[PDB]
Formats: sequence, structure tokens, C-alpha cells
Amino acid sequence: TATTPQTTDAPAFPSNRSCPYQLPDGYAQLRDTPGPLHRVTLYDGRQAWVVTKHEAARKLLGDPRLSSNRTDDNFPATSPRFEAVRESPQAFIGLDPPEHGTRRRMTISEFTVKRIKGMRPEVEEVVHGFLDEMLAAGPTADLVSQFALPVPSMVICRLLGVPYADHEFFQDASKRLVQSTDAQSALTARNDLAGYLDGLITQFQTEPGAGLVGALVADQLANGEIDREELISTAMLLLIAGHETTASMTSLSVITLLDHPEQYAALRADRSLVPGAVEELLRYLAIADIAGGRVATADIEVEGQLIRAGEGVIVVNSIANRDGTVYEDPDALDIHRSARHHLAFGFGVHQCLGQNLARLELEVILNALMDRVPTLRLAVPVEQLVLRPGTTIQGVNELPVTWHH
Ligand code: HEM
Ligand SMILES: O=C(O)c1ccccc1Nc1cccc(C(F)(F)F)c1
Repeated sequence: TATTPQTTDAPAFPSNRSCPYQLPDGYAQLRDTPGPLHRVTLYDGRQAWVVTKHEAARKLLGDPRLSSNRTDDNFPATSPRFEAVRESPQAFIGLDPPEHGTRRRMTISEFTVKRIKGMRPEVEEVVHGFLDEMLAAGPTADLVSQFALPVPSMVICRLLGVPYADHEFFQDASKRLVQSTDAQSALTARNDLAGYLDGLITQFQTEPGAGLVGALVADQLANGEIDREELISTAMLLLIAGHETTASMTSLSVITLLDHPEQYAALRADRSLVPGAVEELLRYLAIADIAGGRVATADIEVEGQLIRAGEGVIVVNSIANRDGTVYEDPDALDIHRSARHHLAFGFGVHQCLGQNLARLELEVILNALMDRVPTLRLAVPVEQLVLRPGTTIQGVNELPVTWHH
């Protein structure tokens, strides 16, 4: 057996959070080490680079030599989930220019500032309805299942034209896919969603209807400009991202705000601070490092360090968002700071399609919680919560809460 010291210069990555709003201990070390890049070891023993500094992260996310192609043999997979989805065509999150733009542009019209503004009545109605329901159902609740997840689920389903009557099926399948720890469970969940979306497509060909899925069927599919299987993958990406991200931000924001009561009280007293507070929470909670993987198709020199063609690179936006040369006192939550330029949504051609929908949702959500349940508090200590591992979207699967009856 091993009898020598075990220190490594390529630590295992990713790490798991122990506190919902602080860097894992190993990540603070990466944050402090000079240089834009650091070697890490992935779950299968393969070495990859992580990007740990803010401007270097923007530069590399903007560099077309870093490909988003998940089918590449050298793509930096962080768990066995990745190996599962090989047979299926990728959604545009896994495409590079020029194919990336042709597919992304098929969906952008649903996310314009004008459409998002027009969605405010629906978002407010959905938020207040699930809130009406949770407050009436009992003195305590799981915020996740009763509020954080159904709200963005109903909103994105309406945008897509996915009937919410099937929500128990597709919400469960979405959870199994993003939180899968092995390839087989991931493949099963993906096939479940694919079969469901396939049936929805056939129905739109018979009976044209509203929503982005209906529009893609009636236009691009009918012109042969998207493959049926690509349409499934695109709808699946938007469905899952639209659900899982906002839900995680809601639950983690509640935990974080309750641990910072002075700032939460200031937020309640001046609602003009909400948009800025949402940006700070996005920066600080950075829930989507899982989306930072890239593979180099050519050598890239980064401040003296060399990324070789064929090497995997993960842009760790949570660490980059704690860069003190950009955010003074970066580990402090400050809803009054300028959190502009943060990387929680990425940067460049793949920058989050839904970012302004997410911003609208989180603004409406925080205002609604402060208006309708100002006495909201956790029903258990923070120590008793269970955080998801760094191999998935950050968050909590259950969040017990209570309030003044
Ligand atoms: C709520 C907080 C959210 C966070 C923190 C977040 C984070 C991210 C990040 C970091 C990326 C970049 C992936 C990459 O560079 O490979 C991304 C892309 C994307 N996100 Fe978001 N997201 C959020 C909400 C949403 C919502 C509500 C939707 C609605 C469907 C959405 C849809 C997408 C899509 C489609 C992409 C792929 C864009 C592309 O490849 O061109 N996201 N997101
Ligand atoms: O990344 C894929 O290929 C993907 C595929 C199908 C469904 C969802 C997918 N991605 C995903 C799932 C949840 C959250 C986010 C993101 F963080 F990027 F928004 C991306």
C-alpha cells in the first residue's frame, strides 16, 4: 500500500460545497494560486485544465479554439453522466459555429427583451398562485417541491408549448437526467423525455399549435432545416435548463438571504435594490460550473501556460466570480455592490439564452416572498440541509420552511 505523502499538484475536480454560498475549500486554493489555469484530475483519472481567473475566463470562453463539442473523445467529462448521451444529436449548447448559430437563432425570438417584458403578467400570476397554494396547504412546506420548481416549470412549459398536465412525468425525468450519477440512469431519463417530446412533435404536425415547439415543427422541421431528433434535443435543453436553474437559484437564494438578515431587511425596505441583488446572488451562488467544459482544437497560449490541442478545459465560473481584482472582498455578499460582468451565465456565443427570463423570474419571486411571506424562515438548521455534489447543478433537493400562520 501507499506509504509516502499524498499531496498532488492536480487535485480531484469538481469539489462539493459544504456551505451553499461559499467556495469549497479546494476552490479557494485554486482561486488564490497565481495564473489563469490550474491542472486538475477528473473522476476517471484524466487530467484537465481549470480556468480560475475572471478575465482569462472571458478570453477563453470567447476563443473559438475552445470547442463545446461533447462528442469529442477528449471533452472534460466530470461524471459518468456524460458518456450516456452519445447516440443522440447534441442541442446547440454542444455545437460550435457555424452550426451553433443556425440552431440558436431558431429559438432567440422567444427570449427577446420585448417578449420577456410581455411575460411579466404570466410570471406574476404563476408565482402568486403557487404561493397562495403553499401558504394554504399547511404551516410548513418543502419550498423546492411546492414553489421553487413548479413556478419556472409552468413558465417554461408555456413558452415551449409543453402541456403542464404531464408535469409529474417530465419533472421527474428532468431531475433524474441532471442528477444522474451513472450513464444508464441518465440514458433512461433522456430516452423518457425524448419519447415524450417525440409524441408532442407528431401532434403539432397534425394540429399546429402555440409555443416554441409548435413553431419549430411548423417552420424549420417542415422545411428540413432541423432534424426531428435535433428538435427533440433542443426542446429538451430548454425544458430542463428552464426548470432546474431558476429552481436552484430560488432555494439557494432563500438560504443565503436568511443567513444575511441585515441585507435581506435592506432589500425588503427598498425594492429598487432587487435587480442588483439578483445579480449579486447570481455572481455569489454561481450554480452552473457543470456548463464550463470545453476542448481545445488547437494550441492556446494563456499567460505563459500552454493549452495543447486535444486537452480538456473547464471554465469554473464560480471561482472566476470570486476574483478579487474584479469584485473587492469577493467572498462577501453585498447586494449593494456592482456585480456587473459576472460569469454566472457564461460569456460569448453560448452565453445563457434564458438569462433575462431568469432575471425576471427571480425578481418576481423575491418580491413575492417579501410581500406575501415576510416571516418565512427555515424549518431546520442550515447544518441539516443536503447540498447536491459539484457534478450537477448546485442546489438542495428539499428545503423545509415555515412562517407566521
Ligand atoms: C437561473 C439561472 C441560470 C444560470 C445560472 C444559467 C447558466 C448558464 C450558463 C453558465 C450557460 C453557458 C453554458 C456554456 O457556456 O456552455 C448557459 C447556457 C444556456 N442556458 Fe442558462 N442559466 C440559467 C437560466 C436559464 C433559463 C431559465 C433558461 C431557459 C431555457 C436557460 C437556457 C439556456 C440555454 C438554452 C443555454 C445554451 C446557450 C447556448 O449554448 O448558446 N438558462 N446557462
Ligand atoms: O447540456 C446539455 O447537453 C443538455 C442536454 C439536455 C438537457 C439539458 C442540458 N443541459 C443543461 C441542463 C441544466 C442546466 C443547464 C445550464 F446550466 F446550462 F443552463 C444546461
